[PDB]
Amino acid sequence: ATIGRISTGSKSLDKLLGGGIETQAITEVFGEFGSGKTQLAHTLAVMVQLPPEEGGLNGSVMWIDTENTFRPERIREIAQNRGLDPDEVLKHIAYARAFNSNHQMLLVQQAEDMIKELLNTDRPVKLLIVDSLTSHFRSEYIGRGALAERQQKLAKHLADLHRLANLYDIAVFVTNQVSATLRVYLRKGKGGKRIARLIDAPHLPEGEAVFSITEKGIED
Ligand SMILES: COC(=O)c1cccc2[nH]ccc12
Repeated sequence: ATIGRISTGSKSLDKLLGGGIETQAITEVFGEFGSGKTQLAHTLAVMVQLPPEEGGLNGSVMWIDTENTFRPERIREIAQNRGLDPDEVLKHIAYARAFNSNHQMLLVQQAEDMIKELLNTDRPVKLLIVDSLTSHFRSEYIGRGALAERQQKLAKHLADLHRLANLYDIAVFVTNQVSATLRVYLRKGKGGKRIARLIDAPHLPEGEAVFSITEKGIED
């Protein structure tokens, strides 16, 4: 299938990304606390439900939350401020809490079932979020005796995510803190604006996009 793109809500950021985040890809967004990465996640979970003409893929969402950062009320706000029905938008985000790194890996594996179920329906899964990719791995695998296993488990986890993205035409979006992924680094700009910098993309120029966080989520 042709690569689809989901608008981030920001024209500036979309331009930097070549149109939006891609299906058949893992977009990995880095940032310190308050960077906007989770706000971007919340915005994408609404945007993807729109028709292509409005920046979406008429899709549903699966959301794996490792540190209790998903806010249903924020989804409702973004949905309503963008003219959608907040209750409908929430119903199409399948939520899972991951309690530890093993569980997180299992949740990605088990996600394939729902993906298959929805595949040839009116609302196929088009966005799979892991927020965040590494919090559990960082907590559980301490020091150098644990590095080898941490990297191997993380590598397998990313491989599983890649397979789902490619096989089922899904945009995978993961957050992190400092191929195989498209890496975007968020930082604070001036006057409460945020800045995204794209780094090491094989076929997109490096660059920056300035964006705002509003009642609509992310926008210029
Ligand atoms: C209701 O949401 C789920 O069941 C779910 C969401 C994200 C990943 C998942 N993996 C298995 C179930 C599941």
